[PDB]
Amino acid sequence: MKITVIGAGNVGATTAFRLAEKQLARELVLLDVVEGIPQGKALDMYESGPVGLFDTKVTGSNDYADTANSDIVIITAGLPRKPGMTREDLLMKNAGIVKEVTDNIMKHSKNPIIIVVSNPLDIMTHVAWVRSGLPKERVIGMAGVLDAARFRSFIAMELGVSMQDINACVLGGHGDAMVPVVKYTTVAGIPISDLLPAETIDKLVERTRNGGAEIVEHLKQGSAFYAPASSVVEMVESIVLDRKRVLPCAVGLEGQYGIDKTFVGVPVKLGRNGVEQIYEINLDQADLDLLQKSAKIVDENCKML
Amino acid sequence: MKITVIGAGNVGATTAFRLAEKQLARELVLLDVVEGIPQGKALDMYESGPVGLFDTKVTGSNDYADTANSDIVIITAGLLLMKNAGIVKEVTDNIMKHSKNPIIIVVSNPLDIMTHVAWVRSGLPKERVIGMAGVLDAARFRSFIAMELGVSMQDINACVLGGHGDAMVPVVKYTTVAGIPISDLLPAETIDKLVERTRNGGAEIVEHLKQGSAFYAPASSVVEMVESIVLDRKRVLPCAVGLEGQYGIDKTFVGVPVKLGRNGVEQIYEINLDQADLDLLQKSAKIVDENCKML
Amino acid sequence: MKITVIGAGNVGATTAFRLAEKQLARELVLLDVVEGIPQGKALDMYESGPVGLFDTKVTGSNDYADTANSDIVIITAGLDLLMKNAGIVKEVTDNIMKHSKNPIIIVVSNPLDIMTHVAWVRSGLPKERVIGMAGVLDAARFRSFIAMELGVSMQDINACVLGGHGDAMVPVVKYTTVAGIPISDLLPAETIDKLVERTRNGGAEIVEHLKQGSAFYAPASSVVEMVESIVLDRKRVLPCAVGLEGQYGIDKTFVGVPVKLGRNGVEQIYEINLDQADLDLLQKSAKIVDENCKML
Amino acid sequence: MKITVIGAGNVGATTAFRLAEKQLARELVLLDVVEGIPQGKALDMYESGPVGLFDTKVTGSNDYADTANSDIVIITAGLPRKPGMTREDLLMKNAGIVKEVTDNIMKHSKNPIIIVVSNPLDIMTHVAWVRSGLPKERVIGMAGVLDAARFRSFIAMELGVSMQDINACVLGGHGDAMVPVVKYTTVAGIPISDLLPAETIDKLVERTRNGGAEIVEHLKQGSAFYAPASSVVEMVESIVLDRKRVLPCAVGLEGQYGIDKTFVGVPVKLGRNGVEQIYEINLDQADLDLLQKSAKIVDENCKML
Ligand SMILES: NC(=O)c1ccc[n+]([C@@H]2O[C@H](COP(=O)([O-])OP(=O)(O)OC[C@H]3O[C@@H](n4cnc5c(N)ncnc54)[C@H](O)[C@@H]3O)[C@@H](O)[C@H]2O)c1
Ligand SMILES: NC(=O)c1ccc[n+]([C@@H]2O[C@H](COP(=O)([O-])OP(=O)(O)OC[C@H]3O[C@@H](n4cnc5c(N)ncnc54)[C@H](O)[C@@H]3O)[C@@H](O)[C@H]2O)c1
Ligand SMILES: NC(=O)c1ccc[n+]([C@@H]2O[C@H](COP(=O)([O-])OP(=O)(O)OC[C@H]3O[C@@H](n4cnc5c(N)ncnc54)[C@H](O)[C@@H]3O)[C@@H](O)[C@H]2O)c1
Ligand SMILES: NC(=O)c1ccc[n+]([C@@H]2O[C@H](COP(=O)([O-])OP(=O)(O)OC[C@H]3O[C@@H](n4cnc5c(N)ncnc54)[C@H](O)[C@@H]3O)[C@@H](O)[C@H]2O)c1
Repeated sequence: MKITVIGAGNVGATTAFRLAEKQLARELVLLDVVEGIPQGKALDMYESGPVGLFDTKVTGSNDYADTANSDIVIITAGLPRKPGMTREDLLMKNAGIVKEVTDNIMKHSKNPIIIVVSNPLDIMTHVAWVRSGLPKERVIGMAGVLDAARFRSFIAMELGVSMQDINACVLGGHGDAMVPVVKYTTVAGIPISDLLPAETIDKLVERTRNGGAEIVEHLKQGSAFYAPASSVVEMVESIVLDRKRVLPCAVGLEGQYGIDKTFVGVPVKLGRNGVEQIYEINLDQADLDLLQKSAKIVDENCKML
Repeated sequence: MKITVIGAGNVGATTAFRLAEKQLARELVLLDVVEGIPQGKALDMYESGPVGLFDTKVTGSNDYADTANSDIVIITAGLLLMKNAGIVKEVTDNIMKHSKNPIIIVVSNPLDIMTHVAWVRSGLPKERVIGMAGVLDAARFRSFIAMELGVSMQDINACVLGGHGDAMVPVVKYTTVAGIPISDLLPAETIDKLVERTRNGGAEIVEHLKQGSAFYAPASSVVEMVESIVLDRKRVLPCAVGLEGQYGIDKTFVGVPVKLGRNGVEQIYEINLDQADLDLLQKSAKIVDENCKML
Repeated sequence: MKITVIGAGNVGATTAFRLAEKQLARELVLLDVVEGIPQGKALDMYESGPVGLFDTKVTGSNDYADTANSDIVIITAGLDLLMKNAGIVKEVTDNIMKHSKNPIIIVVSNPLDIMTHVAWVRSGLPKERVIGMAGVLDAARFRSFIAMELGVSMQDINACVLGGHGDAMVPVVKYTTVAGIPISDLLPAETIDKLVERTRNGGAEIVEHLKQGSAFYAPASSVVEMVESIVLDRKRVLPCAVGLEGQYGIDKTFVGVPVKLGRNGVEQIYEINLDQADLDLLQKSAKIVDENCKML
Repeated sequence: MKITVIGAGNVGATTAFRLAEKQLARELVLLDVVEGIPQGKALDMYESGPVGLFDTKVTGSNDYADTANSDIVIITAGLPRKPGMTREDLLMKNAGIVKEVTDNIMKHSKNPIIIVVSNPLDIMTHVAWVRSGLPKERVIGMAGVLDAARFRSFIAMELGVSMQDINACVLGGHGDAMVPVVKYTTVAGIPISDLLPAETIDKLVERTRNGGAEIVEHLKQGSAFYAPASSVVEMVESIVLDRKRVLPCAVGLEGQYGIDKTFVGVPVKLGRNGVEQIYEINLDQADLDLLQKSAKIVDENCKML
């Protein structure tokens, strides 16, 4: 198992390190455009192996040749969104980044599984997909796991119960595009609406909606990376160990939810072959409406490309 | 078990995060002098819990009141001797105002010297104030040998005494692969380079990073020490501790093998060093000693 | 942290070994009434330490003095079945209390609900510190069968199971899900019924295969999950056997319900909204558990 | 990765369970001749996955068809030295068991790595090897790791130091055939001769020599299985994760230590290809003599087979 992580920033490096430690791959390549950084971090990670008890070969590079024949490729290239940036501005920029990166990895890696993390997630996962030339089942984006994670931690603070016993159902994208399904959000199998007032739930849902902005507001510069990295790894783990986890990821639909082709966040079974099954849950009218509406917006922006 | 990490920078946050998922403490508090950074990083970590499967209560803060009654305090605060000494001095006086008997692990460079500063400020028995350094050097020495011989790092033991760089004293006779001395597996010339690369290991990362320093190995090294103490494992690890004669060195803090348990330093090991290594070790001790004097 | 495991049999030893590796205690004492068995198994476990990378001090013994001041004590001692095991749990508990003043006691010995009650009254401890393992295991089985049916990770399946073992077991279907999705949404009524039934007879299914003895790997893992919540103060919400004081219309009786496990033991008892059939099933059982206890 | 464990007894089952939890294989098969036991134990293991957090498909069987195409096969079949068995008697019985099993697995698996645990180890590993018809590099036995593990635990009790910082060099076989190399037995790199008196060291070496008997002495019936299981898994892990661990194992030599084709316990580097390197350590005259001497014993026993 060989894994390549494109982008040696906060999210890419944190992800590479976690992957190295869990020994999910014998070879891990950390690539970036800037010379130095990937070489440095990768070496720093490897040098921790004596203590972490892992022999994962972690190397840094600036040459896509080193990524040759990767079984899985994680794209975290780009840059968050400096304060004051425009939606369309970031879209064009990152669309370029993701396209360049994707064309490059396909030049040295055929049939890999691509996991996209770059923002705007839904569109970028689409972009990566179209450039990859692979079946949609091999290109997936990380977003829902992270939103579900924040949602769960907030519910945990509210009730004082372990986060391991909380399920948060989150479909769609981020911000107004996020579609949290309170109906399938449980605590030990019990729906949260059975336990908490609608008013409290609304607050938890909104904090989840702007969860990233909350981190940003504290860090002053940059953005969240521990939860995002952990989330990326959970997906990578299901694929490497063929666990068949059911996680909300950005995948290309083909009819489900009255949506076609567009990349939308939905519960899917992840295995060694990528998206092995897409679940179409019984959303309420409003949620299903928001989901179709947001997917339509994505469809538009994808034409702008 | 309540652990407090001072300094929410690269090593401190990386450490707190590893600490959080290993569930070595029920309460973990990240403190920094800058507002927002610790609160933000701590939240990011906590939000990782649903996925990392841990419930550790990680909180960020700028108020030492939140560090009250800490069992272990890790000081990673710092930007050199003069500036970090003031920082370590300020941090130590603050933690002691809210924690009466913690075990303090210092990582702020210059290590041996800073460890000494924290020790004197804390007013604690030297068995409860140690510095991290040797574990990291040993880890680097180990990864290089692993690259050289193509074997698992888990089966390599690297003995490293002294401080960093020139003051570092790797003991070749006690450096092995599956119990076999390296001088039995490699040309004395290759052993010299591996040794030198270990001496300049920290600078090798810096050069690559261009900004800041290494933190993944340093963080992992710190946690191994924390774990031995928390789980009372009695690991034998080289750390910076106050000597009382061993190696012909007294008072000064120096990197030597020690048995780490729930009570901190429960034993200092004095290994038979040859003339060359003992000379170096002592030489460095006096250097560390002059600096502490001028402080 | 000092944990004592009573009964060095299949469940007790498997539990001790798991505990030793996870390093949830500095001291782990395996005690049995049979000479040599615990000493041997504990030594074998300790010798695994260089490989499992743990330094947990696991020791075997036939002397309760070695269990002194234990924070947590796990009772797996047991070989009519009601009377014999009741005698054993009685003897074990009284012995435990002569050397430990305030431990958290986790009972595993069958018949669970009842043995948990026995241990509780003999211990003289607050009921929040005496619990029995049962629901976690039934739920684990219920979850493993669903995974076989749907081909999904067991980590994303939540099975709600209240009550005791066998016909006393009350699996709540509406609170059993896959990624938050009710199984009734994913499986036919018939398939769900068979899975529920296989869960009811889960224990006998293993026994039938082993001829002698019963399951121990899932039972041990289940116990450890409970111990971990307490040791690490995780506040997990797990179905365990505990003494009720009105919840579900049941009083005094020990029965399996969801509880919040923390460093202080049972920190909260959850009373979920059961449908009429399940609520009556739960109450029926509890009354049976209550009769047996009265006769003891 | 598919792994088969022949024998559902204490060491076989304990090994299967550990393998399942570590997720070292997506498929684990437990086979035995007795109907029931393997099915029951295997089901019990799988039913713990919801709690152990693994999805390893663990199945029990009495049909070698199920072991089809196993990447690794672990032989733990047998039932050695009763309270008065003959070294000869045990040798013949287990020799037939190991061959019957090896022939069976080769009919359903063509290029699997075989790891033997059945006693007498060195001899049974030789048997399995000849039958398998595979290169000697893919047939190894477990013995040195266990003796080394015991040796370390004893040194730990003696000095009050973590077992993780103790290295124990043990070559050869068990009992009289065991060749502990005090010279390469360390604590944080320090030779134990630098730390303990020759008198204490000898006591430690002899306890290691009769370590299995000490367990038997307490259990009254059967024998050790936790340490043995853990040892087998450490080897399996190095192979699966291609860690390149250096562990004392029973492998077919080809010259080193002045020993030819016989299986002897020596430090070897284990990777995905099995025995990737045999280390010939600088033993002292006495130890070197014991090694060749015992090796001869083995040759004599294999001859009359
Ligand atoms: N999926 C989510 O919900 C989620 C969560 C967090 C962050 N993100 C997004 O992930 C990205 C990375 O976040 P970060 O915090 O790690 O950022 P960062 O700025 O720390 O790191 C990005 C890295 O990308 C590299 N890079 C830029 N252009 C490149 C190119 N053409 N090729 C190769 N490498 C290139 C940079 O040099 C940099 O090291 C951002 O776009 C951010 O908005 C998404
Ligand atoms: N012991 C070793 O072998 C070793 C290895 C690596 C780094 N280090 C040292 O550790 C320190 C931290 O390294 P880093 O990479 O994390 O640095 P960094 O620059 O990323 O972070 C340092 C953090 O300290 C904080 N800080 C400064 N003054 C403070 C004060 N008075 N109180 C509380 N917080 C304060 C900053 O605001 C910053 O967030 C440095 O001194 C470095 O040289 C030692
Ligand atoms: N709660 C559950 O869901 C669950 C699951 C599995 C097993 N169990 C029950 O747990 C018990 C143990 O199961 P097992 O498979 O380990 O059995 P086992 O027969 O393997 O072991 C029982 C051990 O108890 C010891 N013992 C007997 N009397 C004792 C006494 N007075 N004091 C101390 N030790 C004594 C024996 O000597 C023996 O080593 C049984 O009663 C069984 O039915 C309950
Ligand atoms: N390598 C070491 O240092 C070491 C350590 C411990 C045990 N061992 C050896 O490992 C073996 C197993 O130990 P155990 O404690 O698990 O014993 P055990 O008696 O509990 O189990 C042996 C299992 O082998 C099965 N079996 C017998 N003949 C078989 C055949 N032809 N095919 C398939 N299965 C068969 C039995 O039915 C039984 O379940 C013994 O030979 C023992 O001496 C070696």
